[PDB]
Amino acid sequence: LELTQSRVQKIWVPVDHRPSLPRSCGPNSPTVIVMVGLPARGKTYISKKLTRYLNWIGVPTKVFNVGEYRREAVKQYSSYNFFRPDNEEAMKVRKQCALAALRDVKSYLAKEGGQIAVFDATNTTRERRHMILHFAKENDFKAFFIESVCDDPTVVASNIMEVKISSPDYKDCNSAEAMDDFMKRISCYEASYQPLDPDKCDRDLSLIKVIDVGRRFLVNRVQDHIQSRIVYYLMNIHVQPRTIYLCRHGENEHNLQGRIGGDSGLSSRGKKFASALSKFVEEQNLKDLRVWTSQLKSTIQTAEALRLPYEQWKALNEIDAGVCEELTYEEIRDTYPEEYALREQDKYYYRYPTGESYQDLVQRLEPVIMELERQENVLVICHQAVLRCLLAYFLDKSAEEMPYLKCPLHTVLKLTPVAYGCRVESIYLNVESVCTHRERSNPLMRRNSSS
Ligand SMILES: Nc1ncnc2c1ncn2[C@@H]1O[C@H](COP(=O)(O)OP(=O)(O)O)[C@@H](O)[C@H]1O
Ligand SMILES: O=C(O)CN(CCN(CC(=O)O)CC(=O)O)CC(=O)O
Ligand SMILES: O=P(O)(O)OC[C@H]1O[C@](O)(CO)[C@@H](O)[C@@H]1O
Repeated sequence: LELTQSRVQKIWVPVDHRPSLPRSCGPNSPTVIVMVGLPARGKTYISKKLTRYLNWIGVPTKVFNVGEYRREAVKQYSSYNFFRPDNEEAMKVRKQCALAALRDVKSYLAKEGGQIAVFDATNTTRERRHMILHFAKENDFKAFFIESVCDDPTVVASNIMEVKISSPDYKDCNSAEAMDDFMKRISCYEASYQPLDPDKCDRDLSLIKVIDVGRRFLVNRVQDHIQSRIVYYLMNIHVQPRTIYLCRHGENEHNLQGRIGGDSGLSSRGKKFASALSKFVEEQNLKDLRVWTSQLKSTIQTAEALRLPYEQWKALNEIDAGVCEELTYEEIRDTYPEEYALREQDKYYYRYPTGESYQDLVQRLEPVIMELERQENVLVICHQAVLRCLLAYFLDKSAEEMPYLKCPLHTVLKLTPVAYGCRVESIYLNVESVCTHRERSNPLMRRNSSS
């Protein structure tokens, strides 16, 4: 009824004329994701990637890798002898690392505003899982288990070569000895390994068992929307290497005039870029390459130069500047001084009047990210703000830094899988253009001076 519209996010909220003594309160039960499985089964890979995705869509998540606690408490690894089930002391130290991590999990979800905590450890015995469940119950946390099962020696071997040998645990080993040591290490866990049994012993646990690197899944009792989204995500990512290229439309006429938004066409240089891009793509020599564009002219003209089939996504259209569309930043500053200042102070959350914020962009791009995960080689031709958002996802950049990432015209960002993340290579196609990047740029108000 009598509402007021927040200046930054433009959200209508009830006016709350605070009383003489305003009161606060202080400030959707948080969840503990329990990874399960033998070493070299992708638990850490899954932990980091899912966390990258959840934080990007706005769900504060953090990984608690018990291995890092262990490496912190023991300083330098020597051999798998540390992981022998008959190693009483180590068993004690490992359990203490687990409890220390849970201690931090508790502090994260109950005191730091965290919503999802990913507990990354083997948790291969029913007893250890029972303990974690107890910890969850007593703290009012939900528990969701993600078990990765892989009986393909080729996959295990490959996993060891990709992230284990170059691990700091093996800084003093060559590949062969590191490989040999890790296999012995894995065998240490095999005797006591009790996989999740949803059809019996674990009938009441909320879980997903990932099998054969995502070929088959067993899902038991999803409890809410967050677990729902987690399962959807897990079931649509794969590990086969591929390449994602990101770039903007070639320079357009509005760029030349310093005007934002709009649907202008390529400038003469933008067209030169489009040709260069075709030459670039050709040289990458990719068997298959999917091309995606927004539904705005400039990206489409750019794709036409490639002589390849392309698909238009309205979701890739540039951020909508609302009433500031078609204006120059100078005209925005002069015509809407307050809006200009508000955006400068909170570029990620700020929403243009009748328009969007980077936050809105992210929500809009969720489907693009999910489909990108399903794809192989793909080239996305988009716009500045959109590219920053997609780049933030791939490079795990925060919301605060997202609106300022540098994504220049006529430059391809080549992303490739490396270990637990993505490597980025910048390739400028040598065609001039303007620069659309803009960095982050009192006295009288104090005396003297659900599921
Ligand atoms: N569902 C999966 N099954 C088997 N390997 C996987 C899976 N998902 C990812 N990987 C691979 O596992 C590696 C990362 O393993 P890591 O996460 O360190 O294993 P762990 O944490 O279980 O010891 C990567 O090479 C990745 O390709
Ligand atoms: O150490 C890591 O980076 C992740 N670990 C998970 C935790 N480590 C703890 C440790 O290495 O001390 C294994 C475990 O939980 O027993 C992967 C694995 O070996 O399963
Ligand atoms: O988020 P930023 O830095 O204001 O840039 C947004 C602008 O970038 C552009 O793509 C111009 O380069 C505009 O169409 C859009 O409004």
